[PDB]
Amino acid sequence: KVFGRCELAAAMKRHGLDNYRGYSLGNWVCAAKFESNFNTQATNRNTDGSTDYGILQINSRWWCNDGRTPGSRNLCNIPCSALLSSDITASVNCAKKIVSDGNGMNAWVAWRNRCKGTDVQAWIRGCRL
Ligand SMILES: [Cl-]
Ligand SMILES: [Cl-]
Ligand SMILES: [Cl-]
Ligand SMILES: [Cl-]
Ligand SMILES: [Cl-]
Ligand code: NA
Repeated sequence: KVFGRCELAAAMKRHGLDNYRGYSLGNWVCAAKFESNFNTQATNRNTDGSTDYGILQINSRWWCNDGRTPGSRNLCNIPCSALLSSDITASVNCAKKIVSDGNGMNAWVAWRNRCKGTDVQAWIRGCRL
């Protein structure tokens, strides 16, 4: 599923991400835009052999099991394929664990390089929330 901007903002709000660990909703929409272009089915392989999955590009090196990342962890206790669903619940619940692990949203490279320090409120402007 390719979400629209305001559609995704509303879904992320319903699932508790607005101001989660102090990160306003626009931060999460901006991260999703540049990680996946709002596409739940996005995958990207990494140099070390791990793979990033879903709307927030969660990494199999630590957070999910894909059966092909030897020596990795599965800290969200899910198959990585669950992160590609049109229902974003699994991605949101895993992202909550990631953002709580000490480094905040800096875990998302695209957030650090393209959202951090910008006017992220623009990403939810005009949306009925
Ligand atoms: Cl857009
Ligand atoms: Cl915001
Ligand atoms: Cl594995
Ligand atoms: Cl949902
Ligand atoms: Cl933080
Ligand atoms: Na893994």
